[PDB]
Amino acid sequence: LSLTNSSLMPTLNPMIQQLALAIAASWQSLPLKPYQLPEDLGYVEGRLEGEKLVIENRCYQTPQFRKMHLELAKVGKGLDILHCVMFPEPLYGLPLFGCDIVAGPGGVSAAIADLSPTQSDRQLPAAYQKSLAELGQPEFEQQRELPPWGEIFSEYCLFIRPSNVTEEERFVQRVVDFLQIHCHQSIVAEPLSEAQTLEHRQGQIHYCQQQQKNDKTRRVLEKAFGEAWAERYMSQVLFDVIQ
Ligand SMILES: C=CC1=C(C)C(=O)N/C1=C\C1=NC(=C\c2[nH]c(/C=C3\NC(=O)C(C)=C3C=C)c(C)c2CCC(=O)O)/C(CCC(=O)O)=C1C
Repeated sequence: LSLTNSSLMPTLNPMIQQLALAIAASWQSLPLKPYQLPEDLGYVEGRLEGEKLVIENRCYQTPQFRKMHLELAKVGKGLDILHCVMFPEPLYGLPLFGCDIVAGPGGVSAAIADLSPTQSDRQLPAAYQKSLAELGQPEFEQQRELPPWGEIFSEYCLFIRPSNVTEEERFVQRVVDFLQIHCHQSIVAEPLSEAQTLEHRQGQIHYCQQQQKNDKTRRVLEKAFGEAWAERYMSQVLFDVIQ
């Protein structure tokens, strides 16, 4: 998590760098253990007929978080991506933290962040609702509408094109705030029942199945590695469906 040894970090959009730093700082002092991705993946690069895709991966776990995945990527020289998901252990019923940032030479094109529900009523837990509301309604000039598969995201989901540095900073701070709420709730939550655990597991399964419908991610992977590789990557590395 010291991103000191990342080859991509120095080269990424500044908002991405600040978000990577913030995620790493959130995780750094937790009771981390490694999480081995398929084929013990770390760095990977590929090219077919166009630009090369370069990816760096970090992945951990804790008793409360099944899988804590930070991925940085770059397509060619211009397109930078940050992907992060904290997948909860269903036993504790925590929501899913996620963020996705896409940037090119013109700046950040997409900034998405959420604490996504796993309950069958599609609501966040009561404590999360309360803490999130207390942050106030952020102002962003260039909101983007989620695609249909994005029904999985909460009412607090951010999906914007930042308009200026002030908005970039506001977005990062809201992610810092989401992480602070999430980490705190993770120590105050225990534990639910076998029926509740099963409910939460289903919510996480559904989240991953829906995330796999993102053709924007899929096309980037396919253009560098092909259809079969992209399908394996999306279903096994990014959005693994638990059992
Ligand atoms: C918590 C949410 C969340 C998580 C965790 C997550 O992984 N994605 C999430 C959301 C989300 N992503 C989106 C977009 C894009 N994502 C990529 C690429 C990659 N994203 C990666 O994570 C990897 C690994 C990529 C490639 C290697 C590109 C290129 C775009 C288009 C950017 C643009 O339009 O300006 C959209 C909008 C979808 C739409 O408009 O139809 C949503 C909603």
